[PDB]
Amino acid sequence: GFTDYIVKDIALADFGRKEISLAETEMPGLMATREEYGPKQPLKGARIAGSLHMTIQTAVLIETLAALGADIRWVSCNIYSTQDHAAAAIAAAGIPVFAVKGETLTEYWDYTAKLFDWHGGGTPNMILDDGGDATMLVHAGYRAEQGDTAFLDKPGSEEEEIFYALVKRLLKEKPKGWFAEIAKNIKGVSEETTTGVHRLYEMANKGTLLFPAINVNDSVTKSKFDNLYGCRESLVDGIRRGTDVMLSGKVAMVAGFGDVGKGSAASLRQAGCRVMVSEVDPICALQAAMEGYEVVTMEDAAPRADIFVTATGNKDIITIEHMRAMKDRAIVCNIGHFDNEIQIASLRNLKWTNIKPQVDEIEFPDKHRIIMLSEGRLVNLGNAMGHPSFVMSASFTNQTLAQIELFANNKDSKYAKKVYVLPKTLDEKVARLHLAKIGVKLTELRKDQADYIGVKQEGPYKSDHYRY
Amino acid sequence: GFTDYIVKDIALADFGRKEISLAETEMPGLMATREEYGPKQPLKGARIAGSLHMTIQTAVLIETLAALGADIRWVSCNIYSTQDHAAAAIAAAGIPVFAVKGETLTEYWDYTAKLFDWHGGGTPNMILDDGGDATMLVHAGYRAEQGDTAFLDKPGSEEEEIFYALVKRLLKEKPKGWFAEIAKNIKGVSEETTTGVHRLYEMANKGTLLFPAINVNDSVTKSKFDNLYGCRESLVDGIRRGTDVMLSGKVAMVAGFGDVGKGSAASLRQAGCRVMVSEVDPICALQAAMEGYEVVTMEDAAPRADIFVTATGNKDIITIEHMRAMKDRAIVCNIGHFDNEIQIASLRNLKWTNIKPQVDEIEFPDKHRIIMLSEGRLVNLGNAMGHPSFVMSASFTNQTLAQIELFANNKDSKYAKKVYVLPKTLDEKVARLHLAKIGVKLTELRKDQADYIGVKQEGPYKSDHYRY
Amino acid sequence: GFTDYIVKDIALADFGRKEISLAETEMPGLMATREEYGPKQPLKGARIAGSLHMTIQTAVLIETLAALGADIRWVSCNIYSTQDHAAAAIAAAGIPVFAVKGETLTEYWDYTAKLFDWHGGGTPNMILDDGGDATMLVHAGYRAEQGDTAFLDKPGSEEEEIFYALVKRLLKEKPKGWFAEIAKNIKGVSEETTTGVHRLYEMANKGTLLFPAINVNDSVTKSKFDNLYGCRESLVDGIRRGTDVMLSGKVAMVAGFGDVGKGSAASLRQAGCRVMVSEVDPICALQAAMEGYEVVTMEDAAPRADIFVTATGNKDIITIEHMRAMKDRAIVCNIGHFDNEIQIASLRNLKWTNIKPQVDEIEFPDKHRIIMLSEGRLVNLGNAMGHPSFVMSASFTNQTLAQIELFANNKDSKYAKKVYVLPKTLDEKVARLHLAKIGVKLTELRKDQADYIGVKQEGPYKSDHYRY
Amino acid sequence: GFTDYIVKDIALADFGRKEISLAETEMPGLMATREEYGPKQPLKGARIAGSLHMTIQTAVLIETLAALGADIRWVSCNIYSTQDHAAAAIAAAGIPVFAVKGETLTEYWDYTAKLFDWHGGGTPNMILDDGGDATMLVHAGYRAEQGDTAFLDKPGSEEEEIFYALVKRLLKEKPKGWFAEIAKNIKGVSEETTTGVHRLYEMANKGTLLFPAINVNDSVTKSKFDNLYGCRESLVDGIRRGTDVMLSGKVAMVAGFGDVGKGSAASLRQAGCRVMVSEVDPICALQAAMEGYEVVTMEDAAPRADIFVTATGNKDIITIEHMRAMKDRAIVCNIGHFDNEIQIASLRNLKWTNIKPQVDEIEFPDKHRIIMLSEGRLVNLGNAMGHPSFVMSASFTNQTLAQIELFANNKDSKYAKKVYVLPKTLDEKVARLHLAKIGVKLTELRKDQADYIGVKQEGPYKSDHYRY
Ligand SMILES: NC(=O)c1ccc[n+]([C@@H]2O[C@H](COP(=O)([O-])OP(=O)(O)OC[C@H]3O[C@@H](n4cnc5c(N)ncnc54)[C@H](O)[C@@H]3O)[C@@H](O)[C@H]2O)c1
Ligand SMILES: NC(=O)c1ccc[n+]([C@@H]2O[C@H](COP(=O)([O-])OP(=O)(O)OC[C@H]3O[C@@H](n4cnc5c(N)ncnc54)[C@H](O)[C@@H]3O)[C@@H](O)[C@H]2O)c1
Ligand SMILES: NC(=O)c1ccc[n+]([C@@H]2O[C@H](COP(=O)([O-])OP(=O)(O)OC[C@H]3O[C@@H](n4cnc5c(N)ncnc54)[C@H](O)[C@@H]3O)[C@@H](O)[C@H]2O)c1
Ligand SMILES: NC(=O)c1ccc[n+]([C@@H]2O[C@H](COP(=O)([O-])OP(=O)(O)OC[C@H]3O[C@@H](n4cnc5c(N)ncnc54)[C@H](O)[C@@H]3O)[C@@H](O)[C@H]2O)c1
Repeated sequence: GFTDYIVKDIALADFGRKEISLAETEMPGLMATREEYGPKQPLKGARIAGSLHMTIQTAVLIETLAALGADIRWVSCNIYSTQDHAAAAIAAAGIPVFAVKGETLTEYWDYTAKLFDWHGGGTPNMILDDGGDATMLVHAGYRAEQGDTAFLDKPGSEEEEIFYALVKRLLKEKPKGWFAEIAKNIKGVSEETTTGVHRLYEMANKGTLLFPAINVNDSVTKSKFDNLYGCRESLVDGIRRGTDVMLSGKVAMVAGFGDVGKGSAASLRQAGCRVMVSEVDPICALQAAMEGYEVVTMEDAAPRADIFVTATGNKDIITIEHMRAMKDRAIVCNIGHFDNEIQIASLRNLKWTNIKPQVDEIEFPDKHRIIMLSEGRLVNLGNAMGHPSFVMSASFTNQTLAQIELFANNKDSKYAKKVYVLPKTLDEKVARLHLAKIGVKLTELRKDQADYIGVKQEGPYKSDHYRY
Repeated sequence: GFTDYIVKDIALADFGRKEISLAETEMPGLMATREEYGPKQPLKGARIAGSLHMTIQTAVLIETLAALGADIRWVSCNIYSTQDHAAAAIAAAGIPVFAVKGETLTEYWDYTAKLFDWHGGGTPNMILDDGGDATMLVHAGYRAEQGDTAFLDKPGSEEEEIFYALVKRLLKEKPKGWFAEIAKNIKGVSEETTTGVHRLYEMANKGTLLFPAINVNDSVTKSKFDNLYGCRESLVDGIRRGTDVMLSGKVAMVAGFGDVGKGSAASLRQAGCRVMVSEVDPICALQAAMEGYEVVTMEDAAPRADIFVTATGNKDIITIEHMRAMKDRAIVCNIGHFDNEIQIASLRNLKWTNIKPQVDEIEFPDKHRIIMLSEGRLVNLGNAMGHPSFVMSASFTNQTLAQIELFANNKDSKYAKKVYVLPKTLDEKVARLHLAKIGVKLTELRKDQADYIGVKQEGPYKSDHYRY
Repeated sequence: GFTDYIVKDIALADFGRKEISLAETEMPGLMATREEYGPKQPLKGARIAGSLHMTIQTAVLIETLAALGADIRWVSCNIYSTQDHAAAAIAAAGIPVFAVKGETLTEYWDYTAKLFDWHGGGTPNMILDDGGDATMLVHAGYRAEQGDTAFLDKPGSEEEEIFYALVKRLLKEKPKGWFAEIAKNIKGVSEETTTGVHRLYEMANKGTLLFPAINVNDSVTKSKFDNLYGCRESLVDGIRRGTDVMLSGKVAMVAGFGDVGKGSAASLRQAGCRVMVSEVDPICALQAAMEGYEVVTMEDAAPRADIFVTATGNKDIITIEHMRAMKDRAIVCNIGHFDNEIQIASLRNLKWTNIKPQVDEIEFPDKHRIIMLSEGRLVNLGNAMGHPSFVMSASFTNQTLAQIELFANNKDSKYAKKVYVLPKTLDEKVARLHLAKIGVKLTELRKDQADYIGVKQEGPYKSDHYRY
Repeated sequence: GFTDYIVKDIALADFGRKEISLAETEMPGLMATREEYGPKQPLKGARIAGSLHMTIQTAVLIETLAALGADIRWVSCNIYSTQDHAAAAIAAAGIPVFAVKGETLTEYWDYTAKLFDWHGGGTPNMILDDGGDATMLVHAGYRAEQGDTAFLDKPGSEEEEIFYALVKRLLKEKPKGWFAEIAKNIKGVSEETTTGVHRLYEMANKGTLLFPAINVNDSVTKSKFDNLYGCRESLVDGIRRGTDVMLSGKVAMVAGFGDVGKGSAASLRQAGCRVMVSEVDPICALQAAMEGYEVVTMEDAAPRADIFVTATGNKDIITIEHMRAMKDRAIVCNIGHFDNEIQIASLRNLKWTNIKPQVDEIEFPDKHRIIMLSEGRLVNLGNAMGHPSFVMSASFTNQTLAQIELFANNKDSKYAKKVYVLPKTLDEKVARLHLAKIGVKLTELRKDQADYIGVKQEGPYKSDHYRY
């Protein structure tokens, strides 16, 4: 009967379910959230369109939202990040999901569009986003629909051209006013990642943001955990699964020393690499120098590093000029959200030899080769399994609490068409939910100790400005 | 010739000059400040009263201020922290300084008052403060001079009696209106410490703050170096100098995991200890757990750890009950708040045996002993040498740019009678000034890249909410 | 065409060749050995029977032996360690290989026996062994063939029942005297691993060793590189691929702190675990303690560790009683050569649920579960890809040099029926061949300095009993 | 004795005693040895001449030897290594000691000679040596006494000149045959350090060794603990006390990656330095590269490192050409046994400015300076306190046992005029004595497990060639 999904192979559902069961044990924050909020059904009547890597971890999130009352449609936010067994389990549970590892860019955007065609008619009333692509579709569509169609005839990348072609097709095919109808019905968006959050604040600042938004990335229990420790665990996992290279004895270069760069550099250092870093920000650079990382330019690194990782959220970090200078069989990859950190398109006239899924060897006219991972897309999710469940539990608890805020706790319009963050009390609660599983025994302040440092015994323990 | 100083012994000057020269090499931020800002002489006409630990590192700051054009008078902000050779080199350079290691509290206050007797007869026009004592003298005198004198007759302590007696003395020995003359001439204060900033925010809230203030404590470069990196460099140094214990093998317990506890745990783990941590903040606790530290209560640690370090800023962290349970010759020290993390008064009826300065052995009735460092005062200052010069360069370069901001960049009254923090471009500038010496090569954004991430090429590169 | 092989799927050959090409770049020792010895063909006339994990790295070894003139037959030395694409590449090159990932124990032993059926008739004249199974088949058959057959009726396990049945089958199906013919024709064996080497010294001390043997494990460039750094890279790789667990925050227990145990503890510690160790040797225990590992018994660790790894080469390290006490979903695995470190057979009456290949969940009557990796067989090879190519280049250059010594350099009978180690000049040469690839710049002793410390400028640099 | 000693200040005895008491708790090996052998008095009749750094740790060894029945005379084996409180405590206990921190080379050698003038007449009958100076005095005097005197007129250093003048003075002043009488009466020497042991094997090879010798350095519980973990603790201790520089981010260069260099590199990396190494031995170089150190020549390092440490046992490692190329205020030191690793003599025509004890600034004609620690003598002992007590307990338990072997257990002449090492049974015993203090619980093999791996349940657990 149920056919409203696109997955690689529904027979993977049982395997998916086994690994989802294992992840539940490792995701105490999600599981406690189900227990606390299940009886309250705060998401009853929510119609959540999610665009977030369709992994086993995400499957636990999906089922949490469903356990709280939500009706759901889902897609991945990257073409290579889906775990097909996870997608199959979600589909077998009767939830619409459109996600295949190795789907094309065309497919990616057609699937994103399928979020907004709700079963039984109508549209979503919430978005849960990672990177802002779903949110961008609604806003670009609404822009074009109100008459400003000129940006669509003017593409400047392959993905961008596919995107514009999609918006034109929806405008042609859907009823008139369809983007405005969606816009009107979306009660809020919660956004997972640094790149997506930037896109939000750009819209808020231009006055074009169409609905309230919560920035989940800037919870301390997301940015200082997921971005940092998740990358610490999953960067080298992606490199090893892709290449099986010996990391001890190698020189690695990491571009960027923000939250993800700090994690990435650590990942490699802990695996035995001698790590160099680039930075444009002098504070971040000084932080890298204080951890004993050599801070150099990509020009200085290009001829000598064995492994290159972009972690900036910026564009044109590793250029064709750098790659021409690289040693034979240098490994290149990207852990930032989008592939344009590396000039992949500049390599497309060269000879590519596919080694295996998400691993390609690219040969230059002088016969030197480079090893490219996931065609420059997120290496941790492309070549491995992304961040482990325990850390994603912290991120996804924050997401769930964000969806509850926007969907259930905005009766008094406390959330306007602006970008908000979760309050410290909720940030601390998320951490508190993860302590027992890892055997942490938290100290309780006596009343006089609490008074002495100016806090309540139950928190919050730190000012909103505190950097951790 | 020059006689406007009070020091232990002016014959120490040559020795002081030799140590200052060595420090300069390790204070590149200050020395670069002299090079870059010297040509414009932005502190020409500044009359700076400084109250800050009269050490060799502070002398390099003093001479940097003078190299930028400033006329200066100086005192220590603490009776014990003066290095007499540093004071003597400053006096021998023709700069009024009133600082002697081990001066009385009465002398401490009379010397503070001498800041305000400018050569030629005026007052200072800038204050550079650590702890707020100089700023408090001005505010207390002003309050009294304006007719509200009752508070001067109600001292809470011996120290307070001495301060109040000083205020009374200045009201009789200086002209009517002297405190109002000082307040009208002070263009700003820059304050380095939490106790001093707390005092500023209390006055600003009560509408009693007499001039603009910059909170230097809050900058990323100041807080990280003073709290994190300085303790990371100096905690184990103090333990070794005091005890010469082998740290490999040993179990250490660190109470608190904010910036000082982070640095302290790291210092100990680096040195080979198996480190446990206590925390009351679930976020900090989760950070400690994710770094591989066992998070336990002090009751669980007490019978177990070989070394204890308090780093909380709170009181009654290590109690008599804990110390009764400790193993024989456990080492106990404090790196946090100046006093009363450890219940030192509770040990007052036990047998104390002095080993050497700042190291005592305490015997209990059951005959187990503990080794106490610095009588439970700060171990990095009592048993070692405090923060290394490079670390102090970060803080003092912040101070220098704050003095420039208030003295030279307030023509348009951007700084009113309120408490401000240094804007991010100056926090970034502090980092920039240290990069050449530590061997960092920074990357410059191209125009399209700066556009892409929504920053100017020259910074600032992060929002004011970014946590690093 | 050529059909003398058993592999999973010959169509994997192209994939295998691509990864073999990638491995060659990472294996400068083997590639330099080909260049040096290829013209002299020192293995022309060798008939090498290899029993060693049929991985991509081993494929480069096989092709090195062939380049030096050897005729070869190959099998894996573990039922789960074959890399099917490697096996397929070797079969497609026309080399007999009998190796499938996930072969049964019966297949395993029948394949081992196929080594000795040389193409055209007759036997091998060299053995290259890892763990001593091939060598044991020859000695056991010889023992039984000479009249001593009682041992064959007393199996101590399923594997032993199968092995004895094989020897019985061979004594019936092969000509009378076949084992003695094999024994007479084997010029030597080189042995890779600690366990196989122990088996060789057992036979040598008993006077039963039938041919000369080189102990390759005790080259410094093997034991202090491949056992140590190889496990440091590959243990956590196995655990991540099998479980995708978050290691930061977890407690792990490693049984053993010899070379493999040292590497294994480091693997886990570098990945973020709090690591405990067991040991029987007080020197190795004290080393673990000085490196900051908690040293405890398995009974102490059993209820509390999240991950258990056996690294001893001994038996009955993790017993049914331990496993009954483990926390729900503890992970258990083995990186020692044989599976009897864990009592897997004691688990066979419990409920086993397969998760995916080499990952099983086992449920006890009280409903707690454990996650078992590779059914207790080598986790690094079973759940991941074994040690990376670079470190295996050192081990396999030693192997190649040992095969040359026994096959080509024994005309004067310098190698009798005893166990030998390669000399320090060859061990230093193996290290030298790897320096350029990793960017090491070696210092040359001035003649006066060489004289001063009593070495030649070209080495050797250390005494034969130097421990590195 | 009452009179028979030279120390800096006998009034320091009480302080010395307090630190000795504290060290005893940290030295379970020595205290266990006193407890076992004190009642057996195995050293009764021994007259031990000890030449070993007169530190607090040595004071515990001396008092152990005395508790075992020994009569003792002692000197330091380095001019800057004495801890004057330690020396004073020994003098106050009535033991002849001639040791002052900062004694001259003339005094050093005169004090060594005093060893041999036994109180009450006669000579020692045992030597305990660290570096071989006491042993060299006997052998050089013997050589000259037997008629071969020409060498005494051909010194190659100032220290040799002093040494040869001493040998001449003794031949002139002592009775005819004095060196032959000493040589006859010495029953053995135990030697602590790698350089001293090299001196012994050289005498043994040329047949000039006059008495049996035990190489203590090559006990596993010495070489793999003291040389390695001791330096890991004490190298950075010396650099910090000497200089107080911030170590995070500094680049350091370590010459040598043997036991001491491995420890030294670890010391600096653990303190936050980015560490480079040099080596001549390709195996040791490959070890350094695999641990992530950049392996470079001193020529490459000279212009760029901030800190240089020589750890080779060789000479002319840091030449005047290297030092001319160093950056201003680079720090230079030596942790090898003698002051010729650095070309200190070539610096003597330059301007030296003393900073504090064991710290000097040397200015070159182009005005760049370097910071020299301890005039190029052992930095850990000269600028700090040497290795901490607990690891010295391991070395000094080996020494005590070696003294017992040579003095009490040579009735059957199992020890000839050659160099021996202690058996593994004793090496293991030393490790066992330290386990309880550090909290190790050792696992006990069942009989079947001991048989399975070919060891006795009580050990030894490893073959004599095992490298740990
Ligand atoms: N699992 C993942 O792969 C994962 C997880 C979290 C976030 N992300 C993505 O990673 C990217 C980075 O996120 P973040 O949270 O670390 O951002 P961040 O702002 O904390 O850090 C980025 C850093 O890049 C630096 N930078 C910018 N341009 C540079 C250049 N040309 N050269 C060198 N450095 C440069 C910045 O100064 C900044 O410090 C984003 O795209 C984010 O969405 C990925
Ligand atoms: N020794 C020095 O040289 C030096 C330098 C800088 C700061 N400090 C001082 O160190 C102290 C801490 O500074 P900080 O910057 O780390 O502050 P912080 O606020 O960043 O961190 C303190 C931590 O202690 C924790 N805490 C509070 N009470 C606790 C309790 N009963 N048990 C366990 N944990 C508890 C808090 O949750 C907090 O995370 C302050 O007093 C500060 O002034 C000392
Ligand atoms: N997985 C791989 O890739 C790989 C690589 C190399 C070696 N190995 C194998 O690993 C095993 C160990 O090799 P190794 O070279 O480290 O041996 P080793 O002899 O150096 O170390 C083994 C240690 O186990 C300890 N031990 C013995 N019984 C014990 C017990 N009951 N409890 C705790 N500790 C105990 C010993 O004291 C010893 O220190 C062998 O089977 C070897 O063949 C596997
Ligand atoms: N300061 C201390 O407390 C302490 C403690 C133990 C030993 N020592 C002394 O330290 C020295 C070294 O001892 P060890 O046990 O490490 O010896 P080792 O033989 O284990 O190591 C010395 C290393 O120096 C290397 N080497 C030699 N010449 C070199 C050169 N020109 N450049 C670079 N590397 C070179 C060798 O290859 C060797 O690996 C000896 O003098 C020893 O007595 C000092």
